[PDB]
Amino acid sequence: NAKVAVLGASGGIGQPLSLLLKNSPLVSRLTLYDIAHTPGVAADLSHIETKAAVKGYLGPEQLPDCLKGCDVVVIPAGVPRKPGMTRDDLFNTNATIVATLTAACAQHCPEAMICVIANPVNSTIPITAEVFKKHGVYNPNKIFGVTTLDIVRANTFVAELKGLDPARVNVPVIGGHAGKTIIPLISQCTPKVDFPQDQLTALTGRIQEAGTEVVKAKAGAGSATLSMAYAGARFVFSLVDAMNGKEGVVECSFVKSQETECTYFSTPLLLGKKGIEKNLGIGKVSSFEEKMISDAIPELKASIKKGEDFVKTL
Amino acid sequence: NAKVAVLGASGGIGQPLSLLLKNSPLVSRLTLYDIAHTPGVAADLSHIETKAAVKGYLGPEQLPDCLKGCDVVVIPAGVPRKPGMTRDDLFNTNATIVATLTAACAQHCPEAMICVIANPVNSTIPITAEVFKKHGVYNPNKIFGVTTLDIVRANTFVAELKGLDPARVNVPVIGGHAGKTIIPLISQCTPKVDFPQDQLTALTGRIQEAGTEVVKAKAGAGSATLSMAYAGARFVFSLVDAMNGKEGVVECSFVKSQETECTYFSTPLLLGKKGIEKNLGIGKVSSFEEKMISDAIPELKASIKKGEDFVKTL
Amino acid sequence: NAKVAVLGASGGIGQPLSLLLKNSPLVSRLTLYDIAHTPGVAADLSHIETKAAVKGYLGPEQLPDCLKGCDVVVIPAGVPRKPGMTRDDLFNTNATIVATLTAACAQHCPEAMICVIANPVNSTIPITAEVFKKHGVYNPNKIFGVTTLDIVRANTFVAELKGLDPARVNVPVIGGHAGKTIIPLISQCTPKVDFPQDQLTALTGRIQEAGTEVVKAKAGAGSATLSMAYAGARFVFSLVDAMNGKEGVVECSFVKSQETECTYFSTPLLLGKKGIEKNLGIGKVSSFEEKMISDAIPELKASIKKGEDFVKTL
Amino acid sequence: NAKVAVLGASGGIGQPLSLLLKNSPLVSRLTLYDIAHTPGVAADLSHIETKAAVKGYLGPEQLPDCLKGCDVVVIPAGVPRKPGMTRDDLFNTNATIVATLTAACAQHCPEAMICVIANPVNSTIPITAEVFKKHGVYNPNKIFGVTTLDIVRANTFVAELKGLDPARVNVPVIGGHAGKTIIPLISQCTPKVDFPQDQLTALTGRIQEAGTEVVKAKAGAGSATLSMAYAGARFVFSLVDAMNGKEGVVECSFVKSQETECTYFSTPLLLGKKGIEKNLGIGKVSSFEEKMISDAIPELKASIKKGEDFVKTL
Ligand SMILES: NC(=O)c1ccc[n+]([C@@H]2O[C@H](COP(=O)([O-])OP(=O)(O)OC[C@H]3O[C@@H](n4cnc5c(N)ncnc54)[C@H](O)[C@@H]3O)[C@@H](O)[C@H]2O)c1
Ligand SMILES: NC(=O)c1ccc[n+]([C@@H]2O[C@H](COP(=O)([O-])OP(=O)(O)OC[C@H]3O[C@@H](n4cnc5c(N)ncnc54)[C@H](O)[C@@H]3O)[C@@H](O)[C@H]2O)c1
Ligand SMILES: NC(=O)c1ccc[n+]([C@@H]2O[C@H](COP(=O)([O-])OP(=O)(O)OC[C@H]3O[C@@H](n4cnc5c(N)ncnc54)[C@H](O)[C@@H]3O)[C@@H](O)[C@H]2O)c1
Ligand SMILES: NC(=O)c1ccc[n+]([C@@H]2O[C@H](COP(=O)([O-])OP(=O)(O)OC[C@H]3O[C@@H](n4cnc5c(N)ncnc54)[C@H](O)[C@@H]3O)[C@@H](O)[C@H]2O)c1
Repeated sequence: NAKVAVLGASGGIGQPLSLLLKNSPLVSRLTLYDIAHTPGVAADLSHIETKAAVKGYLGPEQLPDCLKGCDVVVIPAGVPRKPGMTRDDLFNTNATIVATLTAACAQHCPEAMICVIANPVNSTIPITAEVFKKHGVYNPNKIFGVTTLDIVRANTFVAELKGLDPARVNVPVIGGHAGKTIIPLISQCTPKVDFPQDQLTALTGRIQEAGTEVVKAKAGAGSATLSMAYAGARFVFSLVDAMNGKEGVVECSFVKSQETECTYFSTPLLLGKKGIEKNLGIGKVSSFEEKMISDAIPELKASIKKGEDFVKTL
Repeated sequence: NAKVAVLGASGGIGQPLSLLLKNSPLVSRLTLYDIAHTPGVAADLSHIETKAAVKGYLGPEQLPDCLKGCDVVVIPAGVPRKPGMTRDDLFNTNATIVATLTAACAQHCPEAMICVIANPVNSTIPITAEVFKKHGVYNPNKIFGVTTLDIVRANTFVAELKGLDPARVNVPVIGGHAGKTIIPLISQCTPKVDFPQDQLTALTGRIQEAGTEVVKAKAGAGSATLSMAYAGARFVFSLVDAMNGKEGVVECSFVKSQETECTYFSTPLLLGKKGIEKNLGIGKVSSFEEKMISDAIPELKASIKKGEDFVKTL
Repeated sequence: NAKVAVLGASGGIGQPLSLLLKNSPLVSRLTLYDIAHTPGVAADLSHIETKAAVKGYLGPEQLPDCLKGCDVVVIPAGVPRKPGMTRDDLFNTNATIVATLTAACAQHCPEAMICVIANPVNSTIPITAEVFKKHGVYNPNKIFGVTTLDIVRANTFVAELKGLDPARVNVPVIGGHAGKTIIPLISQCTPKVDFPQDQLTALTGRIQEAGTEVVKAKAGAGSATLSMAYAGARFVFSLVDAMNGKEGVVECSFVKSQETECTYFSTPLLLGKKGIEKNLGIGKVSSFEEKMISDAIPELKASIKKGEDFVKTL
Repeated sequence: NAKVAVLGASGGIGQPLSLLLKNSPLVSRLTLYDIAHTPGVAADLSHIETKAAVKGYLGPEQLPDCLKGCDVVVIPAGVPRKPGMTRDDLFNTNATIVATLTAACAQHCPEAMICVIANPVNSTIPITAEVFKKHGVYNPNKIFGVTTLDIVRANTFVAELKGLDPARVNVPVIGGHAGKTIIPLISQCTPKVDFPQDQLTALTGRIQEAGTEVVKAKAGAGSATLSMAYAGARFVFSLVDAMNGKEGVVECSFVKSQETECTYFSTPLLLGKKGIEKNLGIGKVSSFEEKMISDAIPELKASIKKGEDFVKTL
């Protein structure tokens, strides 16, 4: 029954993400939007033997037709990192992209769940919320910064070191999605795992800089796309199941938060029919994890304020 | 715990195909090969929280290490069509690519299931077979021209016309993978469907030209990639299920055949632990379908000889 | 003075060709046409400190505006070779592109000089001529297959071997533009040069296979672009100079001919105000060269017929 | 004659720049360097009928061989802007690229003229100087930030508005190559021109944002390439002419300067056999122009410090 729009469907993330959505029985209609190539991408995907009806839309003229009646909107639309850059370096391009696309969402599908993949997530969620406020349809239970890839990485790396099946592993990751703002709560990992402090520090750093590690590995050919398609699909599926009344669906996501000093913050969230059913908070943490939370807050606030400031200028 | 190799893993089909394989609990090891970008694609995929060990390989020296111990090899390696071109127009580039890569398979994983995606399939499978013969390891029950996208398309188009769930539709498609050699056996469709003639003729033509319609829709930006990834993955999973002893696994594929005077031909195949368990043949068809088979034969034989001749000039 | 349209201006040849045209004092108006990116290319070029006014057009709806009042139309529009392919392998894509674009020329600027770059030149010129005939505006003095790169290459290769300045060297090249149809008349080279037959044979083959050499050096990243822009520019400048009344302007070009049994053939042409002033013919040649001409005719006639037959099916 | 190296020769600027350099009688040896595609680009260019010997080099191992014996080195190597970005947003990628490539220059052709195209020029020239200083081979007369495109643009826009031939317009542009630091001295334009203030501010705005204008018009497909190749070629030709003793050659360029409080600044430079013969200074300007200079200092200083501070962390 779910109608899902992918804004930026023709890109590195957008195409495999759209493939995973098309493959799912949770999706009945898939609308694809981009400024280039969408008709070809949609034609391609429309041949797949699943029930989701696929349609491609090209350029701002066809954006309203893409968004009409949407339950979920996922937004990988943006520009990726080159080696050396921070996610923040992308602000001046993606801020405008996110502001433009979310403005269309506020106008044409204000009740949809808005899932922002476009970086820097720490600032693009603040932008999304302010754009919705300006249009008078701000619902903080329906706006999500997709940080799922951090959790997915943490699970993989913990499983590698301990020789576990990654599907059996769950590591809560909190804070935001940039360098030190990525805080993996290894103390809260299921199953219980014990690492020496030096291993834990390297593991923590490995998780924090994993995006940069992939950017380096690609050597100028973009950033994480396939693993991000996986994580984005995972988050959308969790959300859609929750919207269909499945109980106990928990995902971490960068959202409007009162858990800390920061106006936006990522914690585990009980999802449901209203979107965010309950923010489960940070919970019990180690001293090591407590310090990381403290050290990250200054950056998060700066990133939050930057996105808010940007929206003032429009 | 299938070990799967993808040759051409950095390309348009290769990347989404590798994602789908990595996502599957049927795969324990995923080895990726290409002439460029493999390390970045593998790094990307290795972060996904599934059990499959991913490694990327790059350049001639590393190709043997990518292939050793594989149960299945998929080869999308090759150049794609531009609008106007036939798949046959790709021959003079892709013949050498398929010959080289299948020679490496014959040397380093002769017992694997060889799944050729590279076009024109009607000639590249004969190439593959002749290359394996030269190395004295030709097993016709383990070499497959992947025609699965034709069936996937037929299922979707039949489902759309009748208002059915395409998950429940299964259309046998026989012959080859080029224009008029693609013969959808609508008379053998399950569930049985009765179409008025004008719909049946349009349906048949749509299935035959589907690849060209995607090429035209992409306007120079390649051919079907996401739906081909889906179809390739489906075929590998069918192969793996059969290898694990699942009974009644049937797929159409362009293989060594005695069904017609064409030495290679696509029919439904019962798959087993050693590849093709039993060629189920053409079966009973309509007069319309019989005519299409007769009309397909001259082209198929020409594409076959073309592939064979190429190997004899080396 | 001259108004020049470039059809396929966003491509590998198109962009640098357009750069060289924009840089020229012979050009006062430069219209650029493609199916993508033309606006950005024109904006780029419009900033250059020369008099030529640049305008970019996008899509068939805008093709008449681009063509109106043109003195010369250059057509690099098409698709390039990958390693292994012949120029003839491009036929099925480029035949339709050339037929479509030259039909628009016939309608909107029938008086213009039509310079065809798109391959295979041995077929695309016949196609161009037949399209103009169907519109009833055929002028054999104004339709040119651009072979100029063959002359340029011959000049360079002869100059390297004799330690000469390639600017001082002129080698007539006749026949067509593919494989052994490329016939460099080394016996007519100015300055006079002597090679023993073994060197001459090697030099001749190098000139013939030079296009394939570049395709293979680019390893899938296209064919000759920059040197073709140079050759394309040179031919257009010769044509405009001749149109401005300059005397003794001679260029080889594949055109409607009666110098052989081939209805199209490349020989040195004296250019004038109305296009071809006089075909200077083959002239006196060696037995080596005479033999090459005789052996080339069957391929040329087959390529010519193929182009003619294509237009008959429109 | 001049031995010129192009570092980043396979890119959007690099290829047509190399074409222009190959076409010139001033160049005797053209060495092309990149991390990809150079052998194909060199093959392509080597067929052009001019005397310049063209060689391609690939990967940091061959970089010393590309630089040895060079008189001039031009460096477009780097990443370009996407719409919305400033040139400074490129710093965290391009800084390391320039530092690496200029370190190789300092090691292998310390006596050569170094022309940096890579952005942001306001920081990358300071990086080049400090890198040369670290190797003890700093010569401020030989290091040039290519701002030439600003002058070319100014000339075109002035000529447009005043119905002049842009080839005989000369507008000095001073300061730097980023937004408000681009300061066109319309008061010093030859021939003399006068605009109403509202027009002059519009003209000045146009020149300053001209780079963004092209970036936006290309809509994600890169930045100015063809006009930059023209501008880079012009500057190299001016520089090579002056090295051959041609007199009266003047170009604006971002260089080590003491005309203002900024350590680096762009002013008209008389070029000579040793590089900079004389810095011709800012000269007499209007109060409008003086205000802009004053407004630009803080930004210029910041960009300079950024570049300097980067090299101090190596
Ligand atoms: N949330 C995460 O953990 C996470 C992970 C990976 C990547 N990302 C971010 O996702 C974004 C997309 O990355 P990618 O690899 O797909 O880049 P990409 O360039 O491959 O694809 C981006 C797509 O966005 C489209 N687009 C750009 N502007 C648009 C517009 N104004 N309207 C419609 N479409 C537009 C482009 O045309 C392109 O098709 C980047 O900002 C990247 O940093 C986030
Ligand atoms: N079986 C089918 O029905 C079917 C379906 C779709 C596409 N195809 C064919 O699949 C092929 C690839 O299509 P695509 O869309 O992925 O094209 P693509 O250009 O996106 O990718 C092709 C990949 O092949 C790789 N490659 C080329 N030569 C190689 C070599 N020698 N060794 C290793 N890798 C090499 C390239 O690096 C590239 O990554 C084409 O020939 C296309 O026609 C077949
Ligand atoms: N005459 C010669 O000796 C000679 C020399 C070199 C190349 N060529 C031929 O020139 C052609 C172009 O080569 P390239 O390297 O520029 O290829 P390219 O792909 O880089 O560029 C071709 C351009 O043509 C455009 N195009 C395609 N279809 C079009 C259409 N229908 N309408 C308008 N534009 C269209 C494309 O969009 C692209 O911008 C090739 O066929 C090549 O074989 C001929
Ligand atoms: N000086 C100016 O006024 C001016 C004007 C235009 C563009 N630029 C800058 O020029 C740079 C290149 O622009 P472009 O449009 O050609 O971009 P492009 O991406 O088309 O070209 C990039 C080229 O640099 C190469 N490269 C990247 N890293 C390299 C390395 N480490 N070593 C060798 N080569 C490397 C790439 O392989 C590619 O060939 C950009 O930074 C752009 O902002 C400056």
